[PDB]
Amino acid sequence: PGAAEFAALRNRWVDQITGRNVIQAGDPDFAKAITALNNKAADSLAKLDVKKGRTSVFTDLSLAKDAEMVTTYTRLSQLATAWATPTAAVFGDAAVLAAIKAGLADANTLCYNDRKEEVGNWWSWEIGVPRALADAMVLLHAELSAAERTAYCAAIDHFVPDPWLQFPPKRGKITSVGANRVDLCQGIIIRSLAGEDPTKLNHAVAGLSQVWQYVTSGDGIFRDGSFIQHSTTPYTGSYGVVLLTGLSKLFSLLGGTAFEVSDPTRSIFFDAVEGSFAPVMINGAMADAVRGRSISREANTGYDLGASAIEAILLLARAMDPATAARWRGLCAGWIARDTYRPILNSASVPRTALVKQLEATGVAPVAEATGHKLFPAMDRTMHRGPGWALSLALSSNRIAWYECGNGENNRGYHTGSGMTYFYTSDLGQYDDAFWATANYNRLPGITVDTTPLPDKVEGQWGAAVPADEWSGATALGEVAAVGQHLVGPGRTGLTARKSWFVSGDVTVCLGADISTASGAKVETIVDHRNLHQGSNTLTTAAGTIAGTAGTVEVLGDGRWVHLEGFGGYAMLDDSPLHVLRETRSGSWSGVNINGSATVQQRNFATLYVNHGVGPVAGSYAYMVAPGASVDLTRKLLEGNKYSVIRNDATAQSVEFKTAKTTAATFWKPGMAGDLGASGPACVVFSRHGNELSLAVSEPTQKAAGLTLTLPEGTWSSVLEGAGTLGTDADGRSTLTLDTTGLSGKTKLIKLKR
Ligand code: NA
Repeated sequence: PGAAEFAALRNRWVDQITGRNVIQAGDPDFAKAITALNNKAADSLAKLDVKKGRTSVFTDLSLAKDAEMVTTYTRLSQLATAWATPTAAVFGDAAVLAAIKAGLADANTLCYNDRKEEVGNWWSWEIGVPRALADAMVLLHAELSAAERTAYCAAIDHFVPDPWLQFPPKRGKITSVGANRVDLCQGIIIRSLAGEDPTKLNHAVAGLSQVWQYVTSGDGIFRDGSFIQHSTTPYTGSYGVVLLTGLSKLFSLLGGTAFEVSDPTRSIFFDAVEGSFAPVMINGAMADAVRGRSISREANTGYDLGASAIEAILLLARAMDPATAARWRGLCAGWIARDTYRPILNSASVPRTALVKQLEATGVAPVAEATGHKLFPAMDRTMHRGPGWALSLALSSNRIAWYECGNGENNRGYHTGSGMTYFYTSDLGQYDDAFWATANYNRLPGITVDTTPLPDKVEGQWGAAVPADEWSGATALGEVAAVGQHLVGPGRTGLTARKSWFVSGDVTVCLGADISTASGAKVETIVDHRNLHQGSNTLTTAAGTIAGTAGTVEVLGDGRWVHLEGFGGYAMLDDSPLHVLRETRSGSWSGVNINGSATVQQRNFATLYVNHGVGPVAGSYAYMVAPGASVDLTRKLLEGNKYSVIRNDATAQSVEFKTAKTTAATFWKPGMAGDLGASGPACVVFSRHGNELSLAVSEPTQKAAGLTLTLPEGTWSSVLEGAGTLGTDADGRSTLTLDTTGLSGKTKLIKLKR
């Protein structure tokens, strides 16, 4: 491929990043996209350093600060984008063009050139600048000289001689992986279009192949659909999105050319659309539990990341077989249609607007989020859905860090892996509406927590430490899931707790046992900590109402249930006191992220908790949550033994769902929970239908070669579906012995016949 092929690729890239070929005349959403483009460009131009012999390009960005160097470059690429977008205010404006060129030239002279050593964050030099500089070169190809291309290409190549690797020489260079590999390859591919370098282009394309190979450890995509970046942090929703976005753009760019991505194993990445991304998308938002430190970002939210994912999936759907294209389109149309809270078109780019308009013109109908369970054992995450709700559980374990903090972001997030229960609902802004600026980071919903104050960045940055726990894991059979977490508290308090969740199609049963700590502080378990926005939502009880006054904690009478207006129901499954607090909290994004705004946000919360006291000995809890339940349904939860606690202690935790005729259990030690037993750690869900026993089982440590169940509901003589060896114990009970070697926490389904 020569000059014409390179020109066509450059033109395609500019088409893609400007939407110049797809603007619909007189369309109001296109006009809005152009207005947003114009306002950003105007803002940057207003900040241009005009001074003779200038030492920065923008008056508010120092080239001596690597993040501000990146922003210098991304403003220049944005201005170049505007300059290249028909009907933009600065479209074809030669004065603006000259300013962009002089900015690229001076930033090169002053800072970013082939003689400069990296200072500060590697990512700035190797990903932030190259992608933006490469885009600017391509956008400005007709306008830059050969000498300018040589200079800029030389600078990029100096920092990124090989996009399969990362870090400056003084550090020792390592293999780039996941999102980082995609981003490095993007920068080199675009730079290779500007410089017409097929050798660099081919190598960078070949570099994409590693990112979608299945892994069983480290970073990447796991066969269960989990995605990890930074070794220990569930990351589908932020780094996984970066991967998704970059591959969408690169695949589209190269498709049909001499440089097309042709590796057939890319099927694994396509499989990840539904296997990895879709289950953690909730009405247009990526679940907070899979977006790591980005929760602390006021302007990189679950909806920002979900919108990027939707853009990427739409772009990839264009190349798919008809059935897959239509399925992906339907998924996106649903995530778009259900999201009235941050509509995707508000502040959308021209490209994003075009893809959304193209989707609408297909007439592909919106696909509903399926009810039921999606388990991700490799990343200690589970998702559960029923009509009107999605529960996301956030665990941690000897595989998965309590949290990621880094670069001044999420330093206070140390309890976010302590068994959080995120109940997403039609309150689309629950976790988005300054939740992370105002919430009590020591009382996050669902957690058990030692009230000892912890310092910012406790346990270290970048997920370097993980809890030395027994196990965290899950299984599910049909409409019921069993999830367990041995919580080890961060900050060496010695907090220990056994937390389990038993999740049906409607209600979540939450059991806790064996709770103690070494710190001498009180331990709490948080039934909920729920953003009311500016509302005064009523907490109804058997007797009347509770916590009507902000700031005065009250203890629930003895009816055992509370209903929160606009949410649903909570009910206690033991006789423990339920403390109920209506509170107003304040905070700024700057308190949770070094880049956050100083603006103070003020939010109302309902805070429901159990207090285990000081020095608990085998403390425990038992309660349920019924999202979307009416006051009348709430009042009835505890009637008729619908949610039958079987056992809740240091050996096992188990509940039977009466209506569903299904029983769920977690096992910590060998023993029995009712008529079900296990020989070691296990998650089990079972249900008898006449003369047939259905079971789901996981071995949640991920390290045991075998597991033996002692079977419920009488004797069982043959295996109908699945694998396993039937036996008989000393007491005459049927046993099922499973080979669990290498199962990585995955579920085995078994059906037995009487
Ligand atoms: Na890590």
